[PDB]
Formats: sequence, C-alpha cells, structure tokens
Amino acid sequence: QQGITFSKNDVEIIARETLYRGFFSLDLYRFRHRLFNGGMSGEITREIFERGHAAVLLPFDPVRDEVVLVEQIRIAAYDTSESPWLLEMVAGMIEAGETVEDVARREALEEAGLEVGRTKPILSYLASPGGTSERLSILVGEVDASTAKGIEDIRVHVVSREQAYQWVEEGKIDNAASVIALQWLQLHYHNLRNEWT
Amino acid sequence: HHHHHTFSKNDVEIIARETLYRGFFSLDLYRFRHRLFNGGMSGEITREIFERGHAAVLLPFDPVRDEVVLVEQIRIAAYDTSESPWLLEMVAGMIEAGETVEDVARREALEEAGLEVGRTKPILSYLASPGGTSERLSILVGEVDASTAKGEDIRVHVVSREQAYQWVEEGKIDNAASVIALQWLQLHYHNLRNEWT
Ligand SMILES: Nc1ncnc2c1ncn2[C@H]1C[C@H](O)[C@@H](COP(=O)(O)OP(=O)(O)OP(=O)(O)O)O1
Ligand SMILES: Nc1ncnc2c1ncn2[C@H]1C[C@H](O)[C@@H](COP(=O)(O)OP(=O)(O)OP(=O)(O)O)O1
Ligand SMILES: [Mg+2]
Repeated sequence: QQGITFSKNDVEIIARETLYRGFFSLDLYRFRHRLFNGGMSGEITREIFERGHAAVLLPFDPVRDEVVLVEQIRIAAYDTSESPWLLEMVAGMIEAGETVEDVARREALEEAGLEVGRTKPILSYLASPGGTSERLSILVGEVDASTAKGIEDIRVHVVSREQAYQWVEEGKIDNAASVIALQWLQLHYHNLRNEWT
Repeated sequence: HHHHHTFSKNDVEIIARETLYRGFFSLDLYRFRHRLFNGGMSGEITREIFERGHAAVLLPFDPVRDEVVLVEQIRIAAYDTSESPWLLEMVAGMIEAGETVEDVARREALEEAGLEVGRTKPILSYLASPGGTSERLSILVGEVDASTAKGEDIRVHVVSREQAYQWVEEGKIDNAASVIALQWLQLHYHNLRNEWT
C-alpha cells in the first residue's frame, strides 16, 4: 500500500501548557489537524507525559552468542507484575547535544562495566504515543560477555541469546526495550555473527 | 561480578502514593523502600509515575492471504520526534475494571476496523516504559478475513505481512505495540498460518 497520508504541515499546534512540572512534566497540547475526508478538525487537547528520550544498548557477544542484561527495581512495574525487579537493556536519557551512540556507550560502561566495540542501529520506537512523547533509540553493541561486572542498585546477568529469547516468550522479560531488542536479535543474529567475526 | 544462568514483593515497602496531578491521566509520587542486592534495605526513595491504565492490543492477521490490517490516526505526542504524527498502529483500547484482554481486543477490532475475529493466540504482554509509567499492554494475534475491513479520525489499511514488516525495518512503523507484534509475526507466521489452515 501507500503508507500514511498527512505530515506535520497538516497539523497546527495552537499552544502548549505545562500542567505539572517536577522531575518529569505533564503537558497539554492544543492543536488542529487535517481529516482523511478533507476538512479540518475542531480544536483538540491532549495530555502528554513528557520525560525526554532515551538511548538503549543491547550488549551482544557474537563469539559466545550471549547477551548482558541488567536487573534493577522499577517500582512502576509493581501493580501488574509478580516482581518489580526487571531484566533490562542498558539505557539512559539523551541530554542536549548528546548522540544516541555516545549515551549508549557511556551507560554500558557505568551500568555494566562493559567496553563496547562496534555498534549498529536496531530500531527507534515510540514507547506509547497515545499518552507520552518518549522515543527510545536502540543499538546493538559488541561486547565480550566474560568481562561483565556489576555495581541505583544494579545486578549484571550474562545469558545465552536463546535463553534470553525464551524468557521473552515466557514473559520473564517483558519490558518494551528488551522485547524489541531481543526479537530483533532473534531475526538478525546469524548475519550479525557473520559480520562481527 | 555477574550472574550466569531474586527478590519478591515482601522485599519492597510502598510507604505512600502521593497524588501529583489528576486529570484525564494521573501522575503519582511513589514513596518506597526496597531490598538491596548486597544486603539491607534502601532508604526512602521517591519516583514520579505516569498512571494511565492498561491496554489490550490486537494484531489482525489473515493467514489465508498473509495480510495484516493496520489503522492510521494522529498521535500528537509523536510530533516532536517523528517525521509525521500520523502513525500506523495495531487495534487497541483501554481495559476498564473487570474486563478481559480478549473482550477488549475483540470489541476494538470490531469498532475501530470493522473486523470480526475468529481464533486468537497470545503474543506477549509488556510494560511500555517502566522507569516512568505503570502502563502494561497485552497483545493478541487475531484471525481475520482481511477483505472485510472498513472503518476520532481513523483510516484502515490492508497490507501484505511482508510489507508491514518492511515498514518496521524502514522506520515507517515505529510504535512499540506494532513493532513487537510484527516482529513476533515475522518469527511465527509460518507455524501460525499452518495452524490456522
Ligand atoms: N493523551 C490523550 N489521549 C486520549 N485522550 C486524551 C488524552 N489526553 C486527554 N484526553 C481526553 C481528555 C478529554 O476528555 C478529551 C478531550 O477531547 P477534545 O476533543 O479535545 O474535547 P472535548 O470537548 O470532546 O472533551 P471533554 O470530554 O473534556 O468535554 O481527551
Ligand atoms: N520515575 C523516575 N525515574 C527516575 N528518576 C526519577 C523518577 N522520578 C523522580 N526521579 C528523580 C528525581 C530526584 O532526583 C529523585 C527523586 O527523589 P529522591 O529519591 O527522594 O531523591 P532526591 O534527589 O530528592 O534526594 P533526597 O533523598 O535527599 O530527598 O529521582
Ligand atoms: Mg541510566
């Protein structure tokens, strides 16, 4: 098919308002936008959770076919999970003037003690665009997993790719960044092992 | 150092949840203490958490025709970081008190895209961004006859599975729910088509 129809020019962001400002923000967008039928929308307002944007790193060891995961508590998981301690990808906020790659390498070093070799982009996704602006940009990074060493109270895990992917299937890994990265790895590891060796 | 293939909820003390903002959505300050990997308990920690409820997601897959049904609508929170705020997405809706994932998914497929659903199977249930929001989304794949789709301003698209996945690879589909669902389909479609035929 022919994909989406409209672009930014087809929407008028009339104004924004910050309804809550703390560590994060809750903003109200007021806007009008074009309709598929032709006309123009009424004035629309939407609450948006604003927390900046993140870089994510999947540490992959192509010699060993192993991944490095970081475990730490995420209290927001409490209400819908058996435990709020989650197995996750390395990640951090992108500050002004920083690149996805700069941040991913830095966080790999200070959350997992990992020196990263080559990187490659995986995917950049919107976490939940009905209610938050957050975008997370994922890279895969070449590591030697035998060197992983842990520490914000963080435990470092080394597991085989196949076990990590089985834990996605089983629900033991169930946060978006880690699901997306590990599904991508399951689709791309043959070529990635070919390339990095 | 690391762990090579822990805590439960008795190891966390939620002291308070302090309302920060109440509107359409909510922002709460969680105040809590938790067990530390090296022994003892943390001091009191506070985290701002976006509370917006939880969602059911349906990937409508026609296994006879190897086609997927996508829905297009504007999501203004995509504006700042995306080429366009109109997104191609899976069918989805909030789960209200007492409702099941399957009931919500089937209802939204009918109202959002005109589809009756035959068999379903679970894909995965994931936390969208658990550092800052409690939101969980539970994805099903639903058997549909893609030649019955039709159709808040929404436009329905019927595309080959291979095209929908190519759009994930190219960044033209880049919201978490649709990426996770279509990566899962690319890993499972051969067995799924055989099971449903
Ligand atoms: N991120 C969001 N996604 C979806 N709905 C949202 C979001 N933030 C706020 N809302 C709700 C709050 C309001 O009920 C509704 C606003 O819709 P809109 O078309 O702008 O005005 P309205 O006059 O229909 O609304 P109201 O129901 O408050 O009278 O959207
Ligand atoms: N959801 C969140 N994720 C990550 N950091 C968060 C989140 N919400 C708030 N923060 C940040 C903001 C503050 O730096 C800190 C929250 O307050 P808190 O844990 O009490 O530390 P603090 O810097 O205010 O010091 P003190 O312990 O002396 O009160 O964490
Ligand atoms: Mg960090």
